[PDB]
Amino acid sequence: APAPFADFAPPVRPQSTLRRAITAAYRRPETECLPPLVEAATQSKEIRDAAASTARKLIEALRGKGSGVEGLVQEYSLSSQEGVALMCLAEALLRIPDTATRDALIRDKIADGNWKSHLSRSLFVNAATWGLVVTGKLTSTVNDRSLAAALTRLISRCGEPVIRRGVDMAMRMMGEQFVTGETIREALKRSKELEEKGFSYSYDMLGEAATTAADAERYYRDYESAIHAIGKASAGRGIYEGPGISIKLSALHPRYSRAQAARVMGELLPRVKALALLAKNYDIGLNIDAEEADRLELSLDLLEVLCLDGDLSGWNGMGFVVQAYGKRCPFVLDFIIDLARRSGRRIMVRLVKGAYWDAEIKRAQLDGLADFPVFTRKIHTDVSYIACAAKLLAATDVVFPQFATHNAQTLAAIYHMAGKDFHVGKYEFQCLHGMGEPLYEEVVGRGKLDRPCRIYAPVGTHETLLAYLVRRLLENGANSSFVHRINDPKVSIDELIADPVEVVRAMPVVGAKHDRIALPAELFGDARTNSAGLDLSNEETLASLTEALRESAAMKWTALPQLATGPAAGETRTVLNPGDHRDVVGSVTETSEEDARRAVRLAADAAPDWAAVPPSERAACLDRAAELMQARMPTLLGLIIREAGKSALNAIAEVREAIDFLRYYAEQTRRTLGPGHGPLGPIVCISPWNFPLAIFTGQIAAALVAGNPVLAKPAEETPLIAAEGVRILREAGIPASALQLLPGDGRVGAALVAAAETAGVMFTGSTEVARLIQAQLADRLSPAGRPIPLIAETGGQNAMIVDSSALAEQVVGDVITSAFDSAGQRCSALRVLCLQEDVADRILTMLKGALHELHIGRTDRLSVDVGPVITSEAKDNIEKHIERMRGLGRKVEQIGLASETGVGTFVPPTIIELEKLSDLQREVFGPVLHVIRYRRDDLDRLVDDVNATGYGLTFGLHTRLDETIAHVTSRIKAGNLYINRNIIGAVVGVQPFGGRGLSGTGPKAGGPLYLGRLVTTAPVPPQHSSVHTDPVLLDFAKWLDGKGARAEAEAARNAGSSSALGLDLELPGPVGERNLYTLHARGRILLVPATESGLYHQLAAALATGNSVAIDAASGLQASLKNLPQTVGLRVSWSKDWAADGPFAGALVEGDAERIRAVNKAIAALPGPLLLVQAASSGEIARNPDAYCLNWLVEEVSASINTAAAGGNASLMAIG
Ligand SMILES: Cc1cc2nc3c(=O)[nH]c(=O)nc-3n(C[C@H](O)[C@H](O)[C@H](O)COP(=O)(O)OP(=O)(O)OC[C@H]3O[C@@H](n4cnc5c(N)ncnc54)[C@H](O)[C@@H]3O)c2cc1C
Ligand SMILES: O=C(O)[C@H]1CCCN1
Ligand SMILES: O=C(O)[C@H]1CCCN1
Repeated sequence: APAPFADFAPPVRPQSTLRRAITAAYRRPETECLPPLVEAATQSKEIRDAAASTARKLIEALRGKGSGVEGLVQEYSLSSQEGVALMCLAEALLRIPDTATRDALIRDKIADGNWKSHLSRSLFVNAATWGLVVTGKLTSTVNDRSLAAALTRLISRCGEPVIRRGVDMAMRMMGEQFVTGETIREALKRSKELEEKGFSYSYDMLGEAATTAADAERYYRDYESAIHAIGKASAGRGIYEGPGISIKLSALHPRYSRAQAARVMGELLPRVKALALLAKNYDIGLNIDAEEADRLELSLDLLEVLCLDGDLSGWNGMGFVVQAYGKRCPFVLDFIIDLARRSGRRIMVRLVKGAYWDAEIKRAQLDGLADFPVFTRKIHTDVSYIACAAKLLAATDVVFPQFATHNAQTLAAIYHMAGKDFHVGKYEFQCLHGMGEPLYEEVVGRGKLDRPCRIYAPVGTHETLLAYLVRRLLENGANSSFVHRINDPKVSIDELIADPVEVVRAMPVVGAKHDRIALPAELFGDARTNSAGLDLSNEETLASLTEALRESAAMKWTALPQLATGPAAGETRTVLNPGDHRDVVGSVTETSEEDARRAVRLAADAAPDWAAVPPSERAACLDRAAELMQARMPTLLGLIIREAGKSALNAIAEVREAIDFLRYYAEQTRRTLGPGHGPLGPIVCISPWNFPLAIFTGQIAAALVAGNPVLAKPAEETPLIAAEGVRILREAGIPASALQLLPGDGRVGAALVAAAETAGVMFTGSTEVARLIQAQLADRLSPAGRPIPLIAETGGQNAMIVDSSALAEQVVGDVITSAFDSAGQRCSALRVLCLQEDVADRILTMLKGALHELHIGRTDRLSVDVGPVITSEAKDNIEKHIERMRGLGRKVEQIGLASETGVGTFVPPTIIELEKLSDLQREVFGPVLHVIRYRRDDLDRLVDDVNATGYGLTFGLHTRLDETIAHVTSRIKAGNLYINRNIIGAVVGVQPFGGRGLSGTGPKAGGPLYLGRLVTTAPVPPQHSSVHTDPVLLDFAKWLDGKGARAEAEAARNAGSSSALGLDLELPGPVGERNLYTLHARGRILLVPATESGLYHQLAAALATGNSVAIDAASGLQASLKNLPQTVGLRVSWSKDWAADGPFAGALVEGDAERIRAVNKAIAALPGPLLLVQAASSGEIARNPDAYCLNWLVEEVSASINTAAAGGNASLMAIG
């Protein structure tokens, strides 16, 4: 067998001193980056005065010489929404290729009546883009009902003339302004005018982010054909006077990433070389555009090989972008200048500020990394730019600097920095087509500054230009953007010519982080410290992780029955790597049923001593354990990789989740628990193999910090990481008597659950095992005669709905991740993709293409995307399903598996096309995506279909349309909703995780109601209240008063006020996301009363929390509820046969102890969901107004909305 981690992530090449200085700066603190940039960018007082004068002169020219859209809005008195709607209509009309056909539709159909009847795809799919054009503001989703009303209004008001003006306007903008031309030939024809004036061109073919091999091939042949046209047109003018091309490496390969570095060097590089050879033959420039920060250093390896490749010698046209908003920029320049010296190639270096800023902020926060790879104050980027220009200007003999900027202050600084000696070929400026020409017409030419400018010229169809136009608009359209500020009359020219170098120098703290951007560690402020991740694009990190992972694999991992009295003897067997059964990970000694029973008794004995540790100190143990897990993360990664079969990426996220659970439950403890919140007693924690550290730790930590001693029964498959979690918790101060580890199979779990002193059970696993546990617990009562609490999380049949407004590339990436990450072994994994019929074939084609780019194998290589499934039995169960579907004639797409997978248990990622959602009749816990199609008019029926399964865990929706968001999210019944992003990796305290129905009992893990289920008297969670009063509750209280039941009416009004139904919160989290948490009704609650007053109290509790009820007809209490108001009657039914009248969402039971036990067994016998049952005696109802706790009669819903999905972050446009 191959040695573990011997090939984890070797770099493309040994890292030179220059390359290592780049990596060293990746996330350097901002206060450390700025001082050397300030020094490098310093210029004399005389030069600064001259530069300020030149900048003022340029800005006065810019301001001395009204957009088309603004004139259109003015002429027709359009509101903003009308302007946006008009541009959307224009865009749609321009999708009609024949001019005479389009004009006939406008005259005969659009102008005179309903446009809706004439134009499967919303008119307003791209309204966020047109919103930026019309208003300058980015709104991430589209209010399509507002736009529809506006379009009707403006057409009914102004008719064909306004439609014609909109069409002509959109036609000009999309054919001449956002692009230089639709085709390279058209673009070239339109370039002669400014070339004759002294401009040059570099054509941007607008391709990026290939998703499939076919995409990458299409972008390749597009580049090749453009180079021929550009080279023919250049006609020997050379690389400075003549035109060139720009390419994006992400366009040329579907897996352009550090994780796939070997594929990039083997497959992407020869494609770039072939394009460069063609550029060399025509002697034109070929520029490599710069993209996301985690692609910078990878691109250097391609640049290095290309510049050293003798087949390309004699040609100085190779170019390369460096982004001055990046902390590595000067060190990258040092590397490039040296590469130019070694190779003798005069590398064309385009210095830009950078196009991906808000995405870099979000990504670093999501990944919990040490700092950002970009600056956070715009002025820091400006100083960086000028500092890097100084470095480039000192090396014009070996590189060709190209200063791409629309900022007249930046321009003037560099123009004077470069001095008096100039010749074409020394350096140039650059600008964007349709944006920079007003400024650079004051620069180019002997009558101006006599410096050349190359126009970066987009080329593409309407579809191509619209795909990432938002990101392009934000380059010059944010509050701190020069172009935005020059168009703001409230900004003086003096403000615009302010010298960023001197402003930064005089700051109290030079280089301070922006005050309004949280470091990833500080996302939650004073509440708790965010867990920290690891940057798998950082060579230093990969190198250190490689050694730590190797060392982890040499360790003799063990797991033992750890009782309160010490380790216990038992049957010992090895633990095998699921990706390679030859790889022995460790040894587990499993627990006898006798010792499991003994462990519960020991935990009961020790319960008072643990409950007496004050809550703040119990929370301090959790915080200490979180620190230990953070420090141990590399070793924990190795164990999770080898024992549980996970990728490094998923193992990092899992250790983060464990750390977050510990810190979250610690903080929630400090916010809530007091002397009156007594523990339940011994809690049995049964954890799954798919999150063998995170959910293991989460359940145990919550029970411990709530004051309960814990019996920890890890999954049979994954005992070693459990034993390590216990070692850490004990090292952090949890006493051995408070946390006992019982490895073994389900007999151990069953022995623990059945033990008389077990006071509560926390289970995450299959529905069938949860149901067996429920039946066990229904035999028992607490010493107080009350049901044993069960928290059971049990998976789902998770769907994602995609309509024709979603961006296919985004969908496919989110589907590939949601369905096949962790081999589909997440409970949150995407199981059914639902595609609107009109886009289903294109998305399916792209999805299948992306599927075949996945690398399946043993997960001790960074390049592996999908690892093994956990066991041979899991494998066999999944495969049986796939073959059953195949045998029914369903189309099945599968990746081929390499021969090396035979030593482990692997299922290839699979796509199965179904006719209807009901064709899927069992949860298939593997990498198996089912795809159905739906007509848009049947959307509401589809949501019914999703709900009808009875599950309700995770759910995804991809749409830009507010009406569709409102409709779907109001009708779906699931606990974790995700809008325009993947549906996996719920984040503790941000997406509290847990569902309803067949998916679980709740309360949500990583949410504020969790600890309260683990004590006998629940506290009031932080922020847990609602000002809204259920109106049916109010009608019931009035009915009670009319009947003379004045005590119960008062109790009803109190329940109405105490209810947190209607709670609606936004939780702190990363930028570019809105994370919402809301309390809803659970559904229909089964009421099993014994007395009239008990029934009234039960009804008050259920109604106050928004529920309907089914009242047990065998109570004989029908006469107690005569003449109900119709509003209340609508919510009330009587049930003789509880099994026929379900599913229920919870239950309230009244009776003595044996009545409660009998009803509990009867409820456990109901098919379907495990009900969260609350029981009370008649006397308890009389004595305790909280006898039925309202916490457990509401349903928690988490919704995470990717607000950056339109292409950028509106909120961050204000942050500079
Ligand atoms: C010819 C040309 C080629 C280009 N090629 C590329 C490319 O290959 N790769 C690429 O990434 N982009 C590219 N760009 C875009 C460029 O990087 C800028 O995003 C854009 O041109 C605006 O910058 P500026 O100097 O024109 O104007 P400015 O208004 O001076 O600068 C705006 C820039 O400031 C930065 N910024 C804004 N807010 C903050 C903040 N809070 N903290 C730190 N920095 C901030 C951003 O980078 C933003 O774009 C190119 C631009 C041009 C004109
Ligand atoms: O599992 C164990 O026994 C200890 C020793 C090796 C690493 N953890
Ligand atoms: O996979 C997820 O979404 C999170 C929630 C459950 C455990 N990890």
